[PDB]
Amino acid sequence: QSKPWNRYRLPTTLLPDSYNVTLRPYLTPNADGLYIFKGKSIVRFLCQEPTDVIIIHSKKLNYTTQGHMVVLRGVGDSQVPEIDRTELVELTEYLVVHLKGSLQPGHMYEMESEFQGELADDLAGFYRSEYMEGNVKKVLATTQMQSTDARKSFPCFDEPAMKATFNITLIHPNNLTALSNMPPKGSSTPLAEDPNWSVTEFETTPVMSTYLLAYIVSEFQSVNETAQNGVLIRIWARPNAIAEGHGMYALNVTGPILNFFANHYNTSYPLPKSDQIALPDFNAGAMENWGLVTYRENALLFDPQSSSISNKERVVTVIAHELAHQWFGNLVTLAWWNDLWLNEGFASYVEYLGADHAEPTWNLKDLIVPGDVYRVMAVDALASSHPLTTPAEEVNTPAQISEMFDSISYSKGASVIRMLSNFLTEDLFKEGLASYLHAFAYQNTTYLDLWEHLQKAVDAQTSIRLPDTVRAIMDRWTLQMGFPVITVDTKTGNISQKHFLLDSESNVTRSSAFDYLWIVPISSIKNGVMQDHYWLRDVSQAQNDLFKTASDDWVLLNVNVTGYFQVNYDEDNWRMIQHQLQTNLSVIPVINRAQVIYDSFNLATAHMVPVTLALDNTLFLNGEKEYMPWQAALSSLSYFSLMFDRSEVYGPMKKYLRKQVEPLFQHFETLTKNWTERPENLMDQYSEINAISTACSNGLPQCENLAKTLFDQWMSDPENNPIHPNLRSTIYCNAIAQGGQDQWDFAWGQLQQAQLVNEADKLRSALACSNEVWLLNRYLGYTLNPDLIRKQDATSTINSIASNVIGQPLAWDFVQSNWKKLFQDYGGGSFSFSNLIQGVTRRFSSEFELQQLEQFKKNNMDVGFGSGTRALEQALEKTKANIKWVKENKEVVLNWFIEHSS
Ligand SMILES: *[C@@H]1O[C@H](CO)[C@@H](O[C@@H]2O[C@H](CO)[C@@H](O[C@@H]3O[C@H](CO)[C@@H](O)[C@H](O)[C@H]3NC(C)=O)[C@H](O)[C@H]2NC(C)=O)[C@H](O)[C@H]1NC(C)=O
Ligand SMILES: *[C@@H]1O[C@H](CO)[C@@H](O[C@@H]2O[C@H](CO)[C@@H](O[C@@H]3O[C@H](CO)[C@@H](O)[C@H](O)[C@H]3NC(C)=O)[C@H](O)[C@H]2NC(C)=O)[C@H](O)[C@H]1NC(C)=O
Ligand SMILES: *[C@@H]1O[C@H](CO)[C@@H](O[C@@H]2O[C@H](CO)[C@@H](O[C@@H]3O[C@H](CO)[C@@H](O)[C@H](O)[C@H]3NC(C)=O)[C@H](O)[C@H]2NC(C)=O)[C@H](O)[C@H]1NC(C)=O
Ligand SMILES: *[C@@H]1O[C@H](CO)[C@@H](O[C@@H]2O[C@H](CO)[C@@H](O)[C@H](O)[C@H]2NC(C)=O)[C@H](O)[C@H]1NC(C)=O
Ligand SMILES: *[C@@H]1O[C@H](CO)[C@@H](O[C@@H]2O[C@H](CO)[C@@H](O)[C@H](O)[C@H]2NC(C)=O)[C@H](O)[C@H]1NC(C)=O
Ligand SMILES: *[C@@H]1O[C@H](CO)[C@@H](O[C@@H]2O[C@H](CO)[C@@H](O)[C@H](O)[C@H]2NC(C)=O)[C@H](O)[C@H]1NC(C)=O
Ligand SMILES: *[C@@H]1O[C@H](CO)[C@@H](O[C@@H]2O[C@H](CO)[C@@H](O)[C@H](O)[C@H]2NC(C)=O)[C@H](O)[C@H]1NC(C)=O
Ligand SMILES: *[C@@H]1O[C@H](CO)[C@@H](O[C@@H]2O[C@H](CO)[C@@H](O)[C@H](O)[C@H]2NC(C)=O)[C@H](O)[C@H]1NC(C)=O
Ligand SMILES: *[C@@H]1O[C@H](CO)[C@@H](O[C@@H]2O[C@H](CO)[C@@H](O)[C@H](O)[C@H]2NC(C)=O)[C@H](O)[C@H]1NC(C)=O
Ligand SMILES: *[C@@H]1O[C@H](CO)[C@@H](O)[C@H](O)[C@H]1NC(C)=O
Ligand SMILES: *[C@@H]1O[C@H](CO)[C@@H](O)[C@H](O)[C@H]1NC(C)=O
Ligand SMILES: [Zn+2]
Repeated sequence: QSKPWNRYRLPTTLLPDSYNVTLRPYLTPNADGLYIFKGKSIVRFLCQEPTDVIIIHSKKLNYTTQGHMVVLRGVGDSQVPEIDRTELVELTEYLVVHLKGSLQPGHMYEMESEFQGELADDLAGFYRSEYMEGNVKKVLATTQMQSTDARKSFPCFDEPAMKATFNITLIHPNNLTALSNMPPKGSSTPLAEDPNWSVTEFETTPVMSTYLLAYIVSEFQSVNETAQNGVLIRIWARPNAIAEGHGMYALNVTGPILNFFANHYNTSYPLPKSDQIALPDFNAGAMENWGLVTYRENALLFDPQSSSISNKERVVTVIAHELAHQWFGNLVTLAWWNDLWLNEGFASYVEYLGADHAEPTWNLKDLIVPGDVYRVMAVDALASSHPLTTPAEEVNTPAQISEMFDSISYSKGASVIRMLSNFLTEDLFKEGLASYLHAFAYQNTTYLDLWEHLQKAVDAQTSIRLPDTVRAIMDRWTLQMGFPVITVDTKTGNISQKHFLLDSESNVTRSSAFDYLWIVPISSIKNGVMQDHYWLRDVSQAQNDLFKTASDDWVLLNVNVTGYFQVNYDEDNWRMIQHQLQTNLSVIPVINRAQVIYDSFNLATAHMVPVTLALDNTLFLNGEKEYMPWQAALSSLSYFSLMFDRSEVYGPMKKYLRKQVEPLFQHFETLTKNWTERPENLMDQYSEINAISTACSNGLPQCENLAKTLFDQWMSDPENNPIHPNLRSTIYCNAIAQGGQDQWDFAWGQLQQAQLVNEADKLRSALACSNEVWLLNRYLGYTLNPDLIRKQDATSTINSIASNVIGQPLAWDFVQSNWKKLFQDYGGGSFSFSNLIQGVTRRFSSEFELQQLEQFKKNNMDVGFGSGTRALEQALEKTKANIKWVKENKEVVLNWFIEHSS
């Protein structure tokens, strides 16, 4: 029998009740440059089953407790066994307290410890973050427990189902502010031992999970709002960011978002206050700590002066996402990490609903389709994918837990939940959701608990009828990987399903309990009119007159792509859809106008339609004004550009795109009143951004003229940038492309003095658009200079240069020649060789380039590839696939573009 301290899952013999935790970060290093924090904790737990051992999590903590590593006491008049010994078991991250007798069921005990750890700059547990304010380097203390790092800050039963209340105290410099999940109990008091420090106590948390705890010590300031219900809302950030008003947009949307969710969930916001904090360089992006949500600065802050509309969209959606968790995930918590997909998938869906409430004119809900659905379908259409569900017994180690946080969990999770809400109807979904939250508040669940409550809602009504139980249907979408392609023969109305793979040659080896058959909800529109809903059952082939058409009619499936599948038709129906889009596109919902493009290109890749059919689906775009269908084409054609932009195909391709985008460019020229006023709503602003990008990058003279005019105007008056933030990336790039060292040196100067990261990012990227070899080479020479290009921006900059058709060989030579820099950037800065390799070899599509890459690999004699080890193998296999693709498609594609480029 294995010893319990050698198992990754905690015993169930002891359950926590409540903790007292006091933490004291030392923001001044110890002269050796080591930063530490000290702590003291008492955990009160109940004995469920007799046991003579206490096993609790502890990671990277040294104990200074008097005696053994802990002191153990009985609660009330309970007696306690004597401690035999305490030991740390590093592998399973445990503190183990061996007793001389057994704890008794029903009795409560209190275990006290004193400890200290490194306050490392490692974004894990209680950690430090360094940043600059003027000439002064600032250091703050903050937390990231997410998943399994609470145990890195204090000893605890660190599993999400083992909830408890927490009493947090922070001891900190008296001129800094201390924040935690809950409000402070009152004013801070001087630390008696040293009044230079103060003590801030926080109100008891509700019953909650360790991974959601947070505490922060900083010089940050806030903007505030009190909601009508008395809930205090604050946005926290660097004093200078606050002064500049960069926290205002976040403050603006937070109240409405919280209001939306309280109603959506039929459950009051469960906390007295809401803090959200913008942290510089928070690489985790954002973390839903209950009552104290952390964000990277560029995700929470917004500068109206320099930020584009896409920045606003990022802010409102990221906030909606994290605030969604304040109920779903935090109030009701999934019992184990194998069900992470339900938590993150749910939030990834409802972020659009919450954001839509804050910005109801933006049509934000549409963005899940390009943003999550088609994004995740790219990886879920591979033999190497995996089901949403994972058996709980297979997820044990911190590494295995971390593997749960991927594209499948977030984006496919969002897609299937959205599909579920749609086929149940939102009203029914919300009823089951409310029932679920009410039943399990302050407790833990599995995904089966949600299905059960949704089923209760279904069973309580008569309108919505399903072909099977909620669980049976959802099992098809969660227990097996991938998704079907739905193929329709409109001559007969025959309809079929099969597991969709982008590679028609790939072998699926992962077995499915369902033989890769799904139960599929299928909406349809015929001649622009909605039809009755249909369910495809667990059969490969079926027939229905809903999908049978006349010679002059057309049918289109999966309205607004609510269903997690792609659709193919017979060529006659395709041609009819094309005809409709050519004559009156308004008859087909905008999302489905995009779908036709997204799906057909994927179908071409899989050899289910000819590549010419996919290209034919872009023909209507000359009359398309809306964002998504254009985006679908640009996303689908980026690979074509990547493969052909150095070949004879490129001329006709650009000419075709110029032809398609010119009418849209002209449209916005008038609408925007000579480019003086942006379109009103988000989607139209996005359409303008893409139109200008497409026009300029494909050499439309009218766009080139606009870019030159604006950049010249800016150069004549640097302090007054005349270029609207929305268009900066294109205008900067195209103008630098047209100009020489005058434009380049001007932009370089602007970059070196840039205050905001987003503006700096745009400048770095645009500088790579120069068509002068000597400028691109001189630029490459700067990428490895920390004084000129930040280390964290180095590979990004090289990749931008590589993206330039002229910069391609320059960057590839630069990477090869300077590869002897791995022993300089791996132990002192990750650098990420994987991203560099992928970006520079992205274009490779010939046997000659394959030989060059194989020749580059021949430096195998030590030096390795570091974190990019075997990422080179991905480039080798990708090149082989590109070679095969170009050979198969070159002639057909060239002729199509010539044929349609006028
Ligand atoms: C977890 O932390 C809690 C907050 O500190 C502890 O509860 C507090 O205990 C204090 C004493 O340990 C009480 O303060 C005063 O202590 C003096 C001792 O000399 C007593 O005479 C006073 O009666 C007492 N003050 C009052 C007003 O009664 C705090 O009152 C008390 N705070 C509370 C109950 O909110 C917990 O004891 C601690 N848990 C464990 C297990 O140690
Ligand atoms: C938790 O306890 C650990 C073990 O006691 C500490 O790690 C050790 O720190 C020691 C002191 O910094 C290192 O020993 C040597 O100390 C002298 C004088 O300080 C230095 O000149 C030496 O450079 C140093 N040795 C080395 C190899 O650098 C130990 O090496 C080191 N042990 C390790 C890393 O296993 C932790 O510091 C302590 N942590 C906290 C937060 O208290
Ligand atoms: C957070 O919410 C605030 C309240 O809704 C917004 O405040 C609005 O800012 C707008 C832009 O600054 C103002 O619109 C116009 O601004 C121009 C230029 O300053 C003025 O000439 C106009 O008079 C003014 N009004 C118009 C066009 O009707 C709004 O006046 C102002 N609204 C209110 C109620 O104060 C913030 O913009 C918003 N913050 C962010 C970052 O979105
Ligand atoms: C954290 O603080 C809370 C609030 O003071 C403590 O809750 C009290 O616990 C004691 C003993 O268990 C009870 O007699 C009181 O009724 C509780 N008060 C409330 C408001 O619930 C809690 O015990 C503290 N946690 C720890 C570990 O001491
Ligand atoms: C809080 O107090 C500390 C300590 O006095 C301040 O830190 C100093 O800041 C000045 C800048 O004015 C630096 O020159 C010193 O090097 C800092 N000293 C140390 C020991 O770090 C800090 O500025 C104060 N912060 C606030 C917000 O009042
Ligand atoms: C949760 O939803 C319930 C049911 O919709 C709400 O209770 C209803 O409130 C309306 C508003 O006037 C009344 O007309 C109904 O009679 C109520 N129904 C029932 C069954 O009580 C409730 O207000 C919501 N609660 C929260 C916290 O959002
Ligand atoms: C995990 O969640 C379950 C509920 O899904 C908790 O079990 C419930 O506990 C409450 C409070 O004691 C009881 O009222 C219910 O009867 C229990 N429901 C069951 C067993 O289905 C369970 O306590 C939670 N686990 C932990 C460690 O707290
Ligand atoms: C549509 O499906 C039907 C049946 O579901 C197919 O018709 C059958 O074709 C087979 C061919 O071997 C015959 O043995 C059966 O007698 C036919 N059944 C009938 C007429 O009821 C038909 O081929 C399918 N059409 C397609 C795929 O276009
Ligand atoms: C498909 O999506 C479109 C939006 O892209 C839906 O149209 C919206 O419908 C709601 C509710 O009727 C209106 O409040 C909006 O004004 C509509 N927006 C636009 C831009 O038209 C449409 O309802 C969806 N179709 C189906 C069948 O669900
Ligand atoms: C898949 O299996 C086939 C035989 O069915 C084989 O020819 C082929 O090499 C395998 N792998 C791929 C990637 O096609
Ligand atoms: C095009 O279709 C739309 C959507 O039904 C309709 O409102 C409009 O009248 C049609 N326009 C023309 C010119 O046929
Ligand atoms: Zn999330």
